[PDB]
Amino acid sequence: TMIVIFVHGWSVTHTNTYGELPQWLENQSKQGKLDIQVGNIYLGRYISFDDTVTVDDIARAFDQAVRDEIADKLRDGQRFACITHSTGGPIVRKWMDLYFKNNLAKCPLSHLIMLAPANHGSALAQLGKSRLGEPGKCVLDWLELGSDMSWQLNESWLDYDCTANGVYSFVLTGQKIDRQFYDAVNSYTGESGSNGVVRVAATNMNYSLLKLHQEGDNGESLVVAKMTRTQPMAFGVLPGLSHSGKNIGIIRSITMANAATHPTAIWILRCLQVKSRDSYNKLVKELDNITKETQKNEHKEFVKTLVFTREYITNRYSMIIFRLIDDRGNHLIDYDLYLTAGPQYSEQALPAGFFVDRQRNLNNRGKLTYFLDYDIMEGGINTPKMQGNLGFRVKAYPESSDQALAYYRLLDFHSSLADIHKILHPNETVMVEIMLQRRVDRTVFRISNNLTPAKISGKPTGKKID
Amino acid sequence: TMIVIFVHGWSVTHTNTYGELPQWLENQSKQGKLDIQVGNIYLGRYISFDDTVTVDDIARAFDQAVRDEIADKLRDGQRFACITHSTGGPIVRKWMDLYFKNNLAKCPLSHLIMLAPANHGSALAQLGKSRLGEPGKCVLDWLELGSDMSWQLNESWLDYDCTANGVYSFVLTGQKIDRQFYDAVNSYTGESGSNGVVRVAATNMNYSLLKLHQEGGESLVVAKMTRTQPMAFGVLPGLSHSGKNIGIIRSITMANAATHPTAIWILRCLQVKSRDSYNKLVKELDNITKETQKNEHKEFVKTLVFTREYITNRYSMIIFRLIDDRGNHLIDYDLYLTAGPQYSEQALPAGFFVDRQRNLNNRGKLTYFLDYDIMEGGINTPKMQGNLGFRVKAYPESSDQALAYYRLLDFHSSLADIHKILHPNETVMVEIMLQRRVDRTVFRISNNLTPAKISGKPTGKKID
Amino acid sequence: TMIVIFVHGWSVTHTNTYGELPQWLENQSKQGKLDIQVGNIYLGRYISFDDTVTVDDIARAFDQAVRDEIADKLRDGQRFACITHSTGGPIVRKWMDLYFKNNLAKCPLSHLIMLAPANHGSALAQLGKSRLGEPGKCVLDWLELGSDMSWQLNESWLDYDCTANGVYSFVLTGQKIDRQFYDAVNSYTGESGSNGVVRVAATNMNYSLLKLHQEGDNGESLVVAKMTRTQPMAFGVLPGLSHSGKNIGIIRSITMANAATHPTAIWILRCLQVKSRDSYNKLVKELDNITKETQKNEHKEFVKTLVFTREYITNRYSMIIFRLIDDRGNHLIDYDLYLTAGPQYSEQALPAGFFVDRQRNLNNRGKLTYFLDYDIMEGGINTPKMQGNLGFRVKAYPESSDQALAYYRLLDFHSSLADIHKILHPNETVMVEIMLQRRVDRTVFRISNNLTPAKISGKPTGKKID
Amino acid sequence: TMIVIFVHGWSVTHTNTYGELPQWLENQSKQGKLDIQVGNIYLGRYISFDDTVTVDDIARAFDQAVRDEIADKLRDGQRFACITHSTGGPIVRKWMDLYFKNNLAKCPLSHLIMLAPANHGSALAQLGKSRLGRIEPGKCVLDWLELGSDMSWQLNESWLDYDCTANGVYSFVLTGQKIDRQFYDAVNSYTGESGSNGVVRVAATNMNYSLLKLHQEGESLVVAKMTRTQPMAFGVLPGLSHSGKNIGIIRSITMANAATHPTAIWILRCLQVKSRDSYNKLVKELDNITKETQKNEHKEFVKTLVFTREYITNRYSMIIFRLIDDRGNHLIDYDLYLTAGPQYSEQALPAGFFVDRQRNLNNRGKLTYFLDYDIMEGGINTPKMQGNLGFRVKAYPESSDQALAYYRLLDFHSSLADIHKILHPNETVMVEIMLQRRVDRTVFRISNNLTPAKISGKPTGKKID
Ligand SMILES: NC(=S)c1ccc[n+]([C@@H]2O[C@H](COP(=O)([O-])OP(=O)(O)OC[C@H]3O[C@@H](n4cnc5c(N)ncnc54)[C@H](O)[C@@H]3O)[C@@H](O)[C@H]2O)c1
Ligand SMILES: NC(=S)c1ccc[n+]([C@@H]2O[C@H](COP(=O)([O-])OP(=O)(O)OC[C@H]3O[C@@H](n4cnc5c(N)ncnc54)[C@H](O)[C@@H]3O)[C@@H](O)[C@H]2O)c1
Ligand SMILES: NC(=S)c1ccc[n+]([C@@H]2O[C@H](COP(=O)([O-])OP(=O)(O)OC[C@H]3O[C@@H](n4cnc5c(N)ncnc54)[C@H](O)[C@@H]3O)[C@@H](O)[C@H]2O)c1
Ligand SMILES: NC(=S)c1ccc[n+]([C@@H]2O[C@H](COP(=O)([O-])OP(=O)(O)OC[C@H]3O[C@@H](n4cnc5c(N)ncnc54)[C@H](O)[C@@H]3O)[C@@H](O)[C@H]2O)c1
Repeated sequence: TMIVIFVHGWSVTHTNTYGELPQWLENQSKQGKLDIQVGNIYLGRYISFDDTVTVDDIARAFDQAVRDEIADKLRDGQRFACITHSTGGPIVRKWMDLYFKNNLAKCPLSHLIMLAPANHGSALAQLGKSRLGEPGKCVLDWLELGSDMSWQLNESWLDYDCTANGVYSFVLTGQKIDRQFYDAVNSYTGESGSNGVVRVAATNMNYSLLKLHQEGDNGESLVVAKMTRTQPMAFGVLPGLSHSGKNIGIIRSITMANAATHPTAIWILRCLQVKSRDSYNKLVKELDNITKETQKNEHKEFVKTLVFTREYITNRYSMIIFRLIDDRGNHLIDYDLYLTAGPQYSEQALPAGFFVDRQRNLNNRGKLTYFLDYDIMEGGINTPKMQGNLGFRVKAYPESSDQALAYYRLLDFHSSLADIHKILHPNETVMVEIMLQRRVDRTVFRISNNLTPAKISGKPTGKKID
Repeated sequence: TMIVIFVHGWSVTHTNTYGELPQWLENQSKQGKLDIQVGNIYLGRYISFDDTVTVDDIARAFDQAVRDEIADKLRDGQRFACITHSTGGPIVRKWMDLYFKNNLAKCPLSHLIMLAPANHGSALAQLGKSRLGEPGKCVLDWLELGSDMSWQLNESWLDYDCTANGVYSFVLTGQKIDRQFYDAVNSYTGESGSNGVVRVAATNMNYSLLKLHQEGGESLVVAKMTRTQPMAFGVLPGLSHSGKNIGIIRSITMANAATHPTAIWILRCLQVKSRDSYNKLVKELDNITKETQKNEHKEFVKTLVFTREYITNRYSMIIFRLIDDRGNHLIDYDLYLTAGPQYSEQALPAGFFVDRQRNLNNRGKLTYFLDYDIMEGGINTPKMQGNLGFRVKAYPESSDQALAYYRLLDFHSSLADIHKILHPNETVMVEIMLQRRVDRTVFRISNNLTPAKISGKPTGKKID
Repeated sequence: TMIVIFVHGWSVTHTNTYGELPQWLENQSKQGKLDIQVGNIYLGRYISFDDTVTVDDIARAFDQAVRDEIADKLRDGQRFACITHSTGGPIVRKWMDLYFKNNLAKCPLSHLIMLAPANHGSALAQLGKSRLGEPGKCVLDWLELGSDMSWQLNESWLDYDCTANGVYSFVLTGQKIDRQFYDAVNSYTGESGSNGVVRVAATNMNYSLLKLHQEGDNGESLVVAKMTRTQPMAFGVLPGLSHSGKNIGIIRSITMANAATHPTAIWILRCLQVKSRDSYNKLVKELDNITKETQKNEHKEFVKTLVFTREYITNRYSMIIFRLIDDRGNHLIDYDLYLTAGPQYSEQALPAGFFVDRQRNLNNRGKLTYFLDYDIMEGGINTPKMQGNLGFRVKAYPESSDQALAYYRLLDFHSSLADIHKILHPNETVMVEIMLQRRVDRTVFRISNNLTPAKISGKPTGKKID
Repeated sequence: TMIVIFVHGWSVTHTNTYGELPQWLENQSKQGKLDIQVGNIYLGRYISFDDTVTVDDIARAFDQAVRDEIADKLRDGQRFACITHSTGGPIVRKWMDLYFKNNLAKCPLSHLIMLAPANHGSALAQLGKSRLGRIEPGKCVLDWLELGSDMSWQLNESWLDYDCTANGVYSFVLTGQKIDRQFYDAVNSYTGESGSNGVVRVAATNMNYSLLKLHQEGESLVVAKMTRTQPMAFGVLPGLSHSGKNIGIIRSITMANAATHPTAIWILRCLQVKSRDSYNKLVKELDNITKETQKNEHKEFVKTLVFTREYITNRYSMIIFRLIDDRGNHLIDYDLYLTAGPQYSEQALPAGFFVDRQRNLNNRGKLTYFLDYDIMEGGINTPKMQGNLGFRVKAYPESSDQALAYYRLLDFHSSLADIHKILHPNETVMVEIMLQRRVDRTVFRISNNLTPAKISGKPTGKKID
């Protein structure tokens, strides 16, 4: 039999954040659609408004909360399904990483259903505690785009295979703005490609990590590339749902009256009924078809008022998180990073409208997140004259011996959107780690058996050390 | 045969920084006291005035400078002695660590003679580029007391056995201030227990790392102390860091070298060829240290206007590193020394303190500089019972304050027995790991499906 | 007779910055078009790349340079015209302020011809020294949008009447981007409404200062408004001209061969020929006609390449510099500032596309600069449904007694874009000083003749002090 | 008739901070010692633990508090005496400055009795909010109390022009210099600083101070101008710390001990002052008590079961330096030297002259030195040292070759042997040094050679006017 545990998001102070979905699941079980005994549905509550509490702290506390309440039930063979919202996803994923990484088959969790999870962060976190209010400062450090902590967790997750270990994981999210909750001085709260809080691409656990490492001898720079990708995970963009709120909040808006027709309740029930690789994979495809339908139907939105009418265009988007490092363990903080396109990989040739947002992490200036319009990029680049080309160029500083005796050579990376080995996918994040060679001029240290003392020159030799 | 390589200190722009010692060593070899062929004495020069250059960079560049110039001689069997001054010591130790840590026996270096090395940092580094000029910011990051980089290098060196691998390493330093070069606005330039730039205790490669890990509703402490292998250590008389007057290497001339302590003892160090020869020199230099520090204990300087008395005892340096068991460096804490039968923070001997500095890049790094002779004399008395200890209060300190918090740590020790943590002329590294306590309220689950406000009230019980 | 002194801009290291215009003016005098003796055209050179040198320093040093070189000529009755570029404008205006503020009739300057002057700052200055390279840090503090120093100078200049004192002042600028010099990672270098460095609106010496002062006891918050405007100054937006460069730089591109047909050279000669109020006002109107013609003709720009075609739309823009203070001498650093529109003055009703940029000064967080599309604002607000309404709402924090015992009441200002008393004009900056009342609850200090000692409560009374 | 208003210090949360002194005064009045009607003794309470509230806010609120409670009594001729503790002194002085500066005769206050007031700041304020509550306080008040604060400078510069006595306002400062050694914070040694009561330095309580202006002209020359406050009664009472029921200057007063308590005794005297002649006699009496107290407390021996401590307390001076130039800048990059001896060397100060230095965190041109006056005087006023004492200021950049805008060194030569000295035991001296900002002529040149050329930054060696 199944236990269900609800886990909420950040800045929550009341378990009504779960709407009435717990009570509904209870009733569905009584109707034979789920095998949940009365008393096996649990509401989680964790503290998100304490500046001292870290995500590590919360994930450790969940392990304790589980043992304190259902240790007997787990010993008797029961496994639980977690239904998470917002930060709840990352926290449960961290708990899995802390206690079961190399051993998912013994994890007492059977289903992970993440609702609008901030798996690759929220652009709002950087706005900080004062403006955002409420949220705890340490959890905002995790949620900040480009966070070193989310990078570490998500790099660890590249190696996971939940499905093969009998753990069925799902991401469901929406991309509707509840336009009554638009903060006019913080336009992230209405950002296209988001639900007001998390970007669709930042919810998706289908992502890649691309490592580009600079090589070279005496002469010119070369680039070795390696891409690794997470295992497939169910991913669905459901229609008409925002992050929060009783109107169209992805979970907040569920009631006993509307649940039967509520996309979230409908698909959560399906997810929980998965018991096999075959059933999982059918739901993967079903949710992908729903995604395609949702995003076509919501592409254009017309909002009518007594005074004005607005048109809103919602395409599909990609998020790049760049990590700039060198081969001596430094994060690079002084650099220019270019996208390039066209037959000559020009920084001036990107399709007009490619850009939505950029943000640089406040704790690590080597972490830079770009948010791009995938459909505008693909349409403009995959033409005869543009040849499908897409690339990066990174210029780190100092750039030559004449400026400093330690310096970096420019890196160029040439790719394509015209084949299946591409680095951008709609509704996905890609993590890009660029490692430059730290070049040190031989003048940094010379020895000479001329014993006549002399002034020490800083003039470069023009030849780097090994 | 022997090759010699000179390696200078920070902010140097001219190889006259070496005085005339290279030419003197060349003459000593012709007289038969050394086996150095003409042309096998090398002057090292590196860039310490470039803000982009790191100690990692310089040590890597040393490897290339060596290969570029004497690769042939090293294949032909020759090994080299490095004579370093100031940061040159750490730099050569970093090179050894990058290229030979697990294989010192293959290291082409046979002798490491460090003159006034900033092995555990310089208090002046924090004063920073502008005030100190000139020096390069990244090297100052390394030299800053409590630096994460020097800690990492010196923690690595706990495992070295240079002598066992045929590498004979020596530290020589002085503790005389050149009083013509006192910066009245920056009194570190005349600090007792230093030569104006480096503290005697900060040069010594004889040091311990003491780990104190909190365990446990009752707080306990597990202590573990590890110590470097013995290295030759000599405090030479009448020598300051730099300058032609009494600079430890700068003042050496062809005329005075035969009477100059640095030249005399460097020649002895170079002649060491065996464990037995090495150990003889360890003892001799220790005797010279004891003699120097007694003779220089009281210094009288009289001018036409006034007469100053300067007292110089012997000193100990503590570098504290405060962390927790979840990978955090701790930044909000109070650290107490304690003494007396009750381990009171109010009972330290009067005059025990010289200095404290907190690292600007890592606030979990705190360096105390103490007068060992005042401490020992006040603590090892009948009424004080020899007690010395630490108390650390990290914040937040309780559930009601925050749902993640720390319990006080108390460590109780003694200066009365051989297992003591403080030694004269030594730095001690103290890593204290507290347990991060998280109250169970941080996460609860309930099968009461009736929604309700979430309370932050502590349970008073911590999670595993 | 006339002396001419050229004065360059920031980051300049070579007097070829002036093009060949000095040599050309020399020949126009020899042909009887100007009254400039041989040897009475001077090239100014000042140091813009020293981090210790201030705008105050440079204006003081200009005075010394003039006395060192032409004191005798000035004693004999000669006066000089300054032709300035970029920062040179602000610098000569500071010199006028330091030495002749209350006394412009004694000023030895007869004409001030400012070419693309950064009179209200440059958005690029905040990007700082490293990224911009070169430029001196203290001059960048002046040029920064919202700078306290430029505010002080320009508030002083509200009281000037150059024309009445026989000083003929002119601003000429362009709004063409030299698209060869677009920095892809810093899009200010191609900002619509700018020449790549200075926004048209930031060059204009026709501007207003609007003071909004909050009044009211307990009960109702009310606002007293006072607007002051500079005297009219000649202002022209010339066609086809960018900030810099030999291609189309407003002064750099002038050669002996093209000068006769070069807009800058042609209109400089007209300005130098002004000798009276009547000729000045004639030129004011002629240049306004040129501005209207330029901005219609350049409204749409099509750039064709072998690979793609770009369309660029340039309207007319307004810049607002907000200064937030209170009645006790504090700059406010914690506030939300809203534009409002529609019949209900809603922050949600602004015309779509109204916004170009916002910047907050790094030295004074009470200084906030918005850059707006005037033509989109006007077209959307001046409709039957929108009634012409435009307003401000300022929410400063803390906002109530319950949050802090010293707090601020919200301020609302209601205006119109349909009257001649409007606060926005195309191609103009408006300075908006908002002064809020600092409310202090009576609990901050009480006295009682009950001598029984008791704990001190911080509970607000709900009544403020006088 | 007299009204008495009690005003407390910072971080206070309970009106027992006043000890039993208000009740004792009431009892004293019921016996004829004072003419205070029953009901005319008021306890003041203000908020010091709110980060948004400033000293300006508190002084404004004091005015409202007074009008709200005793407006009728003041309209009918009554005037009040303020008995203040710690920050209460500066607060009441700010209220006087806001509402009565050039009109003290109309001020309803008749007596200002300041107990251990932080008139020139507290060294502890820089330690900030988190650290101080562990030894709570509102950040904006700490900005006022910080040594070298721009706000205290402004109030105390304004007070140079006051003459309370001439306007019928009788002002007094009483303080102590005893450490309550049970409340020593081992990691923050300011809490036991010699020359202080654990919170405020005696020299920082004193309203007898000077402002010395040194303006550079020009070789460099220096014009000096010293202005001094009017005499104010100043007494250092024996055996009294800042706070605590043990020996706290006001906290330790009880009905039982008040008759023998130095604070109650001398407060009563101060309140009874009704004339210039009575005031001046009290000034001299209090100065005698100061000399006695500081002689009797010069040496303190503290004995325990484990050890014995000797503590030496001399008399101290505090210098607050303010470095500016003639163009409105505060200087942030400089070296400041004291100098002594026949050649005004920075190496010739008497050994032990120094206690403390602190630089303001909001204005790096504000530097506070705390010096041992008795050590300074004894070492400088000798035949070989000639009584010399001076300042040298080296601001940066210091030459054309370093920067085209730069400063020339300033040297000021003075003496501790004459009556016009700048240092006084138990006093603060504010020193404003204004340097000439020198700008090399290369910063702007004009030339009628129309051949374009590179712009040289080489300095000319001649400055602009
Ligand atoms: N603020 C939102 S929702 C937003 C939207 C899109 C991109 N970004 C990026 O996210 C990062 C941080 O955004 P940001 O801090 O808003 O940056 P931004 O550069 O827009 O603003 C800088 C500062 O000015 C403040 N400010 C701006 N406008 C107002 C206003 N009307 N009233 C009051 N204060 C104002 C703002 O709160 C912040 O402290 C930057 O990289 C932005 O480019 C932010
Ligand atoms: N400066 C030296 S040599 C010194 C000596 C002993 C201990 N320490 C410790 O080292 C750390 C840094 O020293 P610090 O920055 O000098 O600290 P300190 O607190 O003494 O000085 C604070 C600031 O004021 C400046 N300042 C102080 N006196 C003067 C003066 N006479 N002229 C100009 N500026 C002045 C000083 O340069 C610094 O920027 C602190 O932890 C000190 O306690 C420093
Ligand atoms: N930078 C230009 S030209 C620009 C354009 C429009 C508005 N603004 C506003 O001006 C202010 C300062 O702009 P900003 O500092 O660029 O803020 P922004 O929020 O765009 O960038 C934050 C930081 O990220 C850095 N960064 C962003 N993208 C890249 C990249 N591709 N390569 C390297 N570093 C990158 C950038 O240099 C800065 O240090 C903010 O208020 C912006 O919203 C700037
Ligand atoms: N702290 C006191 S009471 C004190 C005494 C005399 C002079 N001063 C001057 O006042 C200014 C500020 O003093 P400061 O912040 O103490 O400067 P200091 O330079 O002594 O300390 C630097 C930093 O290290 C911290 N620190 C030092 N010792 C310990 C310890 N045992 N446990 C935990 N943390 C420690 C201290 O809190 C501070 O954040 C400086 O100019 C000092 O020289 C302070």
